[PDB]
Amino acid sequence: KTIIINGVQFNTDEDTTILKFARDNNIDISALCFLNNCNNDINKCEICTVEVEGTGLVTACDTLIEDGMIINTNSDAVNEKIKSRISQLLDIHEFKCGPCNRRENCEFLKLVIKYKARASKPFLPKDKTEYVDERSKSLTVDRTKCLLCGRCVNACGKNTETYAMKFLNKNGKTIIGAEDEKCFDDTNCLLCGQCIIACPVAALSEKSHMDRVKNALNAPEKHVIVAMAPSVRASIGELFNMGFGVDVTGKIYTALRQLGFDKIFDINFGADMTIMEAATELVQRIENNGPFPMFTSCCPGWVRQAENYYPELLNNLSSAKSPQQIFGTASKTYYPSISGLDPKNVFTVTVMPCTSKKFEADRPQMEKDGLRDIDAVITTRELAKMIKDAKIPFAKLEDSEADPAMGEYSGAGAIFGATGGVMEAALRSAKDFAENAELEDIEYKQVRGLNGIKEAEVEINNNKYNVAVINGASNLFKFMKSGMINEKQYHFIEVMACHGGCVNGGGQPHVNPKDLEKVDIKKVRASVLYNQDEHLSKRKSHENTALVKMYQNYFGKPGEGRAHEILHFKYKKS
Ligand code: 402
Ligand code: SF4
Ligand code: SF4
Ligand code: SF4
Ligand code: SF4
Ligand code: FES
Ligand SMILES: [Mg+2]
Repeated sequence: KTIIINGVQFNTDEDTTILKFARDNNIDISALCFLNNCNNDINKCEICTVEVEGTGLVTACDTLIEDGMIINTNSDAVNEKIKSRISQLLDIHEFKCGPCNRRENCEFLKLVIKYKARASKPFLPKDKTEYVDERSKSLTVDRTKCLLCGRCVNACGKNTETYAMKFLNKNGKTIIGAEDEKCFDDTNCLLCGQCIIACPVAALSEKSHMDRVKNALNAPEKHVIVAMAPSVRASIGELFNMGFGVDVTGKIYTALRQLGFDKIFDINFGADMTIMEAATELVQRIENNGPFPMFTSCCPGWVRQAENYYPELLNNLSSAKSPQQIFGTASKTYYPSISGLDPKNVFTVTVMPCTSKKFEADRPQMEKDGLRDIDAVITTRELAKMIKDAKIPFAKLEDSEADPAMGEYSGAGAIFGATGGVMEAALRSAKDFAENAELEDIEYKQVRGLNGIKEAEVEINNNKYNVAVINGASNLFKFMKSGMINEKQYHFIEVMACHGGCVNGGGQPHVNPKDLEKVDIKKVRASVLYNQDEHLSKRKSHENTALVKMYQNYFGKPGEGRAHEILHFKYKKS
């Protein structure tokens, strides 16, 4: 093929789109609705417009290159077309970036500035009530910002295959939303928030818990515990221009103390708790062989998927609570026993890469004696805004350390945030439990990586067993519908709703579509977690000394008695 772009001749054999070929050759072409190898098929944004000699204006994102093409990307005809489309977008857009939560990383704003477009008439609603949906515990919609780009719809379809996010004909006007414009919570939605990640503007956002946290911090009698997820320490640095794959664990601990938190713990401690219970349960299910297979239950996105599509698998779920909820339960019981705090004055706050964790925290039965396991959940993004509002120089902060009582963790807990992390951590303890030994080779590299479905054979005391790792909600559908589950007898199965694991959660920092082409965000975020595992002295959950102390002095032996009564949760089918 011979291609002419802006006067420059190219010789190539590649078969691809005009957009992709120009990006690879350092030729600038703007785009808006093109994402995840998809554009808005029904109403294309046409921001990727180029001029092909002899044909006219075309969309570069979905037009293949042909030999003999002469292409102009910057002609006056092209720029006025693009500028016209942006101006029409401005006509339906509340353009007040001041108090906007995407102000410093909005894609639409960069386009408005680049082409210097203005609205035919500013869109200024008097009552945003009709435009805003805040009914969900996890997700919120602001349709005064929505560009109808369809990127959230496509992301939902690709990541989950549920299509819980749809286009809707509302009063004869097109919107996006849940089925029959119901609250997302009341549909087959998983609340994974992958739609939010895909959104170029502030139309989709997480349900804010920042007022819960601030009211608690200022309440004199409240003792506010904070604990962050594995993934947060490996990603929040992005929002402070520190780059990708930067471990900022110690900086976060310092920042949380300066925010006014009374106690600094860590969810990885809770991760070690979940392994103690789940590995014991797996070893138990082997003594009786069954019921097989055992599924993990630490991902609420997956739990909802099971409830909504495969309720017969609910009885196969591990009864152990998620690290978030199991940590919260201990924070209202064990922690007062070693602090003398009144349990009702304890207020437990987690930092999560996940929107679905808000729903899990607000489950009705996720409490005991009137005390919630978790009282508030804030996302990575929420923590970042909170730090900036306090004007805390995050990048310059010195490393501090979490409080030891529920802040220590092993390398097994550390890797929870990556896909296959839970599988590997559980095998390290369950294999030591059943064989009654302390094995030294603890790395399970087969269950790692970004493959959608991963499988391995393991030998646990005398015998062979089959494990599988499901990476992404759409892959769960494939595993089940294709009958892969019935090809052999599986004994232990890990399921994560977000592809890549929690490091790619719905509450994570946004990334510019082109930076995504430079950086593999899923592996770069996960590398930090495996790094910590490598350089940690303790790499098994049952070697966690602060955790062993807790079980010996308070809970007893994991998997039965006291431990089973309050550190476990069961899901019932209607
Ligand atoms: N609870 C919990 Fe988990 C833990 O530990 C997080 O905190 Fe995850 C992360 N990062 C999230 O959200 S949930 C799914 N299990 C793997 S990691
Ligand atoms: S979505 Fe972007 S362009 Fe619209 S108000 Fe917010 S920052 Fe400004
Ligand atoms: S909610 Fe966001 S991603 Fe979805 S159509 Fe509107 S602007 Fe696009
Ligand atoms: S939260 Fe997840 S399942 Fe629900 S609409 Fe968004 S992407 Fe789809
Ligand atoms: S994979 Fe992690 S971030 Fe995604 S829904 Fe599940 S728990 Fe939340
Ligand atoms: S980016 Fe090509 S039509 Fe939208
Ligand atoms: Mg206070």
